[PDB]
Amino acid sequence: KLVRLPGLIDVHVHLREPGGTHKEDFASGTAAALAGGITMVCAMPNTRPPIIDGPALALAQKLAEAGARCDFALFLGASSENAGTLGTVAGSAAGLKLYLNETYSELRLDSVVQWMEHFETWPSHLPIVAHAEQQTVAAVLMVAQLTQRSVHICHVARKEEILLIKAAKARGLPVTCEVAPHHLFLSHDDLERLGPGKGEVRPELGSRQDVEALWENMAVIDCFASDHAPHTLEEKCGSRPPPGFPGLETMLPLLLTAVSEGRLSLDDLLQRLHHNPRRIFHLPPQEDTYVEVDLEHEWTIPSHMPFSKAHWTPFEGQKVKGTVRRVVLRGEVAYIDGQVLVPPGYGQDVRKWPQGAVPQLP
Amino acid sequence: KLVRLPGLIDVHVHLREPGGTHKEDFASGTAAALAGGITMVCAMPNTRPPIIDGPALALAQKLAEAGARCDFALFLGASSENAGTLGTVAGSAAGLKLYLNETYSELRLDSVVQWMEHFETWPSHLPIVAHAEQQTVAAVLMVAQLTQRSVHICHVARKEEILLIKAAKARGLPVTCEVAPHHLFLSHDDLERLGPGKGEVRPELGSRQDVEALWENMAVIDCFASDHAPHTLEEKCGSRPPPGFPGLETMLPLLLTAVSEGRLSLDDLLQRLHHNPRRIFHLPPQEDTYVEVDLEHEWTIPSHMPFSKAHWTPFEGQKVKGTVRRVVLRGEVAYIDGQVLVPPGYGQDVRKWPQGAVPQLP
Ligand SMILES: NC(=O)N[C@@H](CC(=O)O)C(=O)O
Ligand SMILES: NC(=O)N[C@@H](CC(=O)O)C(=O)O
Ligand SMILES: [Zn+2]
Ligand SMILES: [Zn+2]
Ligand SMILES: [Zn+2]
Ligand SMILES: [Zn+2]
Ligand SMILES: [Zn+2]
Ligand SMILES: [Zn+2]
Ligand SMILES: [Zn+2]
Ligand SMILES: [Zn+2]
Repeated sequence: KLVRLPGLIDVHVHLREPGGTHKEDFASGTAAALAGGITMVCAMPNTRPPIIDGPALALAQKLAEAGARCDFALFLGASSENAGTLGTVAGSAAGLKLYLNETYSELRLDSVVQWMEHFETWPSHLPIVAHAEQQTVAAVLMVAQLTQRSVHICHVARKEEILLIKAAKARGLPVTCEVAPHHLFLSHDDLERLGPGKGEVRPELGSRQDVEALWENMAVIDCFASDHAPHTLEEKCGSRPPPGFPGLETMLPLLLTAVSEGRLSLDDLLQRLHHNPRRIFHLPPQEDTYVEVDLEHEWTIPSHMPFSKAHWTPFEGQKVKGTVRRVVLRGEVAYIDGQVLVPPGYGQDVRKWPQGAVPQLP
Repeated sequence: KLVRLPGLIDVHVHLREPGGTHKEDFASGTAAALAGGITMVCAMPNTRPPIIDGPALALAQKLAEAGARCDFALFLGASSENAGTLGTVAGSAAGLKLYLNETYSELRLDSVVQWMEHFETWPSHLPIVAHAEQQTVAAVLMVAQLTQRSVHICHVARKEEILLIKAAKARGLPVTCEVAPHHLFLSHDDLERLGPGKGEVRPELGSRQDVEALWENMAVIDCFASDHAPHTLEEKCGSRPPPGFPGLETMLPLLLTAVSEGRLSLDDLLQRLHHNPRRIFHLPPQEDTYVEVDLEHEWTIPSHMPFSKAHWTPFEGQKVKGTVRRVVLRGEVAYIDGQVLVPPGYGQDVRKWPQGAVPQLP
């Protein structure tokens, strides 16, 4: 007896195209998404070239339209030079991404004044998401208040961060956040097994107390999002390991295991992988789209999942209960039992759908 | 220049059919909904007979399918005799409604133990909404905690209530709530003009301090819902006035006025009339459905709106800015400039759509 879920949405993926296609491309990363029960992804802008201007966005849109197998929206990235220049294309993007700490990106902003300039110039009705760790969460929240608008905090990983966000919500501030599966299901206790290269990720893996604080504060978490950040094993095991984990294929099985164990409900999961992504990012419904999962099947995560070109996973060896059996996307069978059955280019840019534009005052 | 909105959802309407059809019926109340920019309604069970058992629900479903002009879901009502009997039909309903205070209903429960029995027997994945005023909000929240599930509080009207809910959310408790327009736009200051009959409503109109507390605590309000509660002028002005106001045709114009004045944003409005209703009640998307509004048109609310059979309104004389120009429902023009253009029976029970069933574990 399968369970039918709506089309799930991952608001934080790195699909590496253009410029890092040995790590992943639109076709492989969206195959991974479909196999993970994800029918819509929002792709981050830290590509090569980065998606920081209109020509780069135009290129990325065409590469995604030609390669994506599921539907998508593309983020724009904030840079030290593009505030005030994105107004014509802003509404065609998922939102604006700010990189406020060291990570796999060349887009770090060097002054809080640059953050303010982005918050002041980006259209006020459109999403802003921030990579903001530890005190940076408080700092970007201050900038959001000074500019009288909302912000969404990416990949929250620490007790410190979730409690700060909790305090902000208690004061009625317009802040939302997401948590990635590695920060719910891995911790410092796993660094022995992973090693220092594979274990590299931003935010870094937390303590057991960090993990327990995220679970205890599930009510504060608006979304789950994978932060699918594929890099090859050679890169992760080499001299200058880039941070990041692949995660599209493992996110839903990990979370279904937690549902089966009573750690959160099916509804809690669907709020965080469907309804809240829709409402925060104004992402449209997908007609005739659903995911069928088998909640009884027990399996062990292998050394690599079938689709991501990362060809490794930090969850290797974990026992899960729950698997994706079938995905239907817009009336077509997109995935069955290990086979993706829609070609590259089946996926569409949801921001071009009439129902996918963000509503605004004239 | 019109603004396109998605199909708005009102999770709290009284359509009076069966048994009170001089006040409203499915055809007239859903005409009123469409003229108010509402494309989906959830109808309350305090009809005659009340929707408290499977035969009554079956009758109401057929009357709604034959009369509704917009889409709908029907609540079941909790009674002193039906706990443990609704399991076969529960998933076909919008949710379960509990009447916990005196109001226009014969369904009051006489003991908190009866509330517990409903929370224990109603399927745990399906919505429960409560009419719960003042301390009753705290009482039903306790019952929800004892039974380890969520609750949604109808028509919050008082500083006391919104602050209690705020405190509960700060403790991470699974509670949501809605506020009706009369509790945002009318107060004791209006009882002089309304008189004691017309002014009768449950919860009663609040003080200016109550109104100001609801606005100040907008972040705590998950949904707006009209509590459209039509009664004729003869009834409202007679010896034993029933409580309630009609409100479908005035809700969106009142709230658009507030948006135009900067009291809340367009997004704040759409979270509360679209996204949060969807996610709390698991209501499906409506394909090819949207509402076009004109935000510049200033008008004065007349002594009665065109469609509701209530034929009166407590908002008479208020100046508003914002009007519904066109509604498209599932690919058909449903309303233009004062004319409803879909017939009775165009509307459908969304709980029968594949995408409208509430997901559950097997
Ligand atoms: N999280 C990571 O460790 N890496 C991400 C970048 C990011 O989300 O910051 C990547 O693009 O590789
Ligand atoms: N609110 C009211 O004053 N009346 C409502 C009942 C209700 O919502 O309690 C009605 O059905 O007339
Ligand atoms: Zn990041
Ligand atoms: Zn993110
Ligand atoms: Zn990332
Ligand atoms: Zn939206
Ligand atoms: Zn009520
Ligand atoms: Zn209600
Ligand atoms: Zn009511
Ligand atoms: Zn749902």
